[PDB]
Amino acid sequence: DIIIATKNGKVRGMQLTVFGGTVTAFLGIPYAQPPLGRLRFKKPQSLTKWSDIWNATKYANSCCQNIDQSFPGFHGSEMWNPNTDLSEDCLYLNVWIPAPKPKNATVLIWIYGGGFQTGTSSLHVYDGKFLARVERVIVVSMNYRVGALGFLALPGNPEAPGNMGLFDQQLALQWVQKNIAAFGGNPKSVTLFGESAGAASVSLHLLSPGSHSLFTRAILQSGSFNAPWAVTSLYEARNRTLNLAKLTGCSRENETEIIKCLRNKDPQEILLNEAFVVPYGTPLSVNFGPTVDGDFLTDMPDILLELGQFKKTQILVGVNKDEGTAFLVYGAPGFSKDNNSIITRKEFQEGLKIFFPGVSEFGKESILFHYTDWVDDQRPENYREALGDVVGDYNFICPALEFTKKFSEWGNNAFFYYFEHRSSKLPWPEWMGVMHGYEIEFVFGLPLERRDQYTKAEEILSRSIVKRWANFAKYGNPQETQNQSTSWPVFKSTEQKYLTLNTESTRIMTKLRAQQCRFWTSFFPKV
Ligand SMILES: COC[C@@H]1CCCN(CCNC(=O)c2cc3nn(CC4CCCCC4)cc3cc2Oc2ccc(F)cc2F)C1
Ligand SMILES: *[C@@H]1O[C@H](CO[C@@H]2O[C@@H](C)[C@@H](O)[C@@H](O)[C@@H]2O)[C@@H](O[C@@H]2O[C@H](CO)[C@@H](O)[C@H](O)[C@H]2NC(C)=O)[C@H](O)[C@H]1NC(C)=O
Ligand SMILES: *[C@@H]1O[C@H](CO[C@@H]2O[C@@H](C)[C@@H](O)[C@@H](O)[C@@H]2O)[C@@H](O[C@@H]2O[C@H](CO)[C@@H](O)[C@H](O)[C@H]2NC(C)=O)[C@H](O)[C@H]1NC(C)=O
Ligand SMILES: *[C@@H]1O[C@H](CO[C@@H]2O[C@@H](C)[C@@H](O)[C@@H](O)[C@@H]2O)[C@@H](O)[C@H](O)[C@H]1NC(C)=O
Ligand SMILES: *[C@@H]1O[C@H](CO)[C@@H](O)[C@H](O)[C@H]1NC(C)=O
Ligand SMILES: *[C@@H]1O[C@H](CO)[C@@H](O)[C@H](O)[C@H]1NC(C)=O
Ligand SMILES: *[C@@H]1O[C@H](CO)[C@@H](O)[C@H](O)[C@H]1NC(C)=O
Ligand SMILES: [Cl-]
Ligand SMILES: [Cl-]
Ligand SMILES: [Cl-]
Repeated sequence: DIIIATKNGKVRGMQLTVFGGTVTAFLGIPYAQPPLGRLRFKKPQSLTKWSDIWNATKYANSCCQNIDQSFPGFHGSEMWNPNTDLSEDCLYLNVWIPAPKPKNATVLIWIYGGGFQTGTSSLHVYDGKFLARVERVIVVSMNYRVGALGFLALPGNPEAPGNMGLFDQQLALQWVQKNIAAFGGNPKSVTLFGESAGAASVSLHLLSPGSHSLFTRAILQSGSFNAPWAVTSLYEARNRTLNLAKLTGCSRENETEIIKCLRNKDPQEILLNEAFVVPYGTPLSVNFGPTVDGDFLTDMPDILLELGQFKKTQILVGVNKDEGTAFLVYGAPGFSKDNNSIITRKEFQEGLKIFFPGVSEFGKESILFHYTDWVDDQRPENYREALGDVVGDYNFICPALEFTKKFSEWGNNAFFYYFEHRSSKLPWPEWMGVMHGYEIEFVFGLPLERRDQYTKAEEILSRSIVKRWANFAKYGNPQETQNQSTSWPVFKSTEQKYLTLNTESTRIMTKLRAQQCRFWTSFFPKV
């Protein structure tokens, strides 16, 4: 029987067998007053202590969210949907600790992604028990509010100030600061990592003064706040908050009375109207996301990045070979997961309108011009592969590259990876390649489970990635020192070296997507 005394009460865990050893899991520890009633849309409030023994023995509720229902019965999409009840009462976190209890273990904190509209810490690809068993780090993950319940903004107004979900994450980092030592963790050796919206979150914690003292190092997988989907303007945030109020019959004159009105609606009416607060948005539109609130975020984050106003520490940043392909079947004409999605020039051009809705005619012609000068105009998948690269380069790879370049110019060590292994178990079609999100399971060491039908080469790749990530957390340096591995060089803005992750041979390359990112980073923002 394992019971830890925390600052707010006792908590009881459970033991798990992992690889012939033991991990102690504390699932579903609350870290905040449940944000219900007059607390909906406000910053997370601190936790009133309890005297009982909280049984932290099952994952808690996931936060309210709309569910991906685009492929019913399909594991490739449904494995990302929540696996616990949805509830506004969802401010809980999980803790995996090695057994026997470590003495002063490095802590890894996971922040899931999901477009800031979905996600939950209880997905099985986020299960922290392998990392605690194999690397003897402590793994923590938390649920944070998403969608309008997490990011509805009336900037200035504390009834709905924006960024509530980011403050949920922040209050969880504070909880680790105040409690993780009781579990054998080192509060001074805390690494944040996350993917997609989670990675963009991590990068915003690097800018936020209130998080400066809450973590040591940061890892950003396929995401950074300067991606074009990661930050909402104050103009959009207001236009979207008012649109939501109109659609719910809540639009008033006194802003505080709109919030009071929105507080009496049931989550489902809020959820069902979220989709339409944007007149013309991309697929999976980030309706409600981070804003410049003057609290978590003091200025436009591009300005903070450009002028060195962020935490000085090491970062590990990376992307996947085919970031864009997964999004093409959520609205691009001519695409399907169930055929090879060979599209025409006209279909390509229609796709640009789908994924660049507000953009001028000239703007979309400039995208076409730069991605359609063919090595071979007779190849039939030309337009299918160009559209994926367009979405991937614009939304993930080039912003991540630009974030790393700008961040390292202020002197800190940065390491950049390029993940290019397609999972042998991947259920999506082969034309999607090395998909967004399908490195996570390698990071969490799922292929270390020989029962799970991964190949041997994938077990070795996962083991190497898990060592590099852990060595980055512990020591600030993502090396595998014992197995004659390729040394991972620091990323510098002059040379721009990066490391490729694959099953065969790990390589040092330079200047990923150089031609494409000069287009997206220097030209396209003008249009
Ligand atoms: C991506 O779709 C299939 C994947 C397989 C692997 C990871 N995904 C699971 C993890 N969620 C994501 O990665 C996620 C990434 C996103 N980026 N944005 C901005 C912008 C949108 C236009 C193009 C470029 C980026 C919006 C996103 C929504 C996402 O979450 C989903 C939410 C509701 C849903 F109905 C389906 C979702 F995905 C499921
Ligand atoms: C700010 O929002 C208005 C509100 O229009 C919304 O449109 C519906 C789809 C739904 O979300 C409702 O709650 C809102 O009324 C936008 O006005 C629309 O603009 C488009 C083109 O920009 C036009 O075709 C529509 O006819 C407009 N609809 C109405 C009802 O006025 C407005 O454009 C938004 N502002 C910006 C800069 O995008
Ligand atoms: C690939 O499939 C898309 C999607 O079509 C659906 O999925 C298929 C697997 C099959 O079950 C179809 O009957 C379904 O309609 C095809 O695109 C559609 O093409 C039709 C007719 O040509 C057109 O009217 C629709 O609007 C298209 N739908 C979309 C979403 O684009 C596509 O043609 C198929 N391509 C190849 C090369 O096989
Ligand atoms: C635990 O260790 C502390 C120092 O941790 C180390 O220094 C920090 C700044 C990080 O770089 C981190 O990665 C290092 O591991 C001690 O100050 C502390 O007292 C120790 N506590 C114990 C052993 O109970
Ligand atoms: C926690 O679990 C133990 C049994 O393992 C039980 O005695 C106790 O009542 C539980 N606490 C609850 C249900 O709150
Ligand atoms: C709006 O209503 C709130 C809540 O009663 C009140 O405190 C505030 O002063 C009002 N402001 C205006 C401008 O009507
Ligand atoms: C190093 O190599 C051995 C086999 O030589 C392998 O079993 C082990 O897991 C490897 N370790 C890492 C950290 O990659
Ligand atoms: Cl609900
Ligand atoms: Cl052509
Ligand atoms: Cl260059």
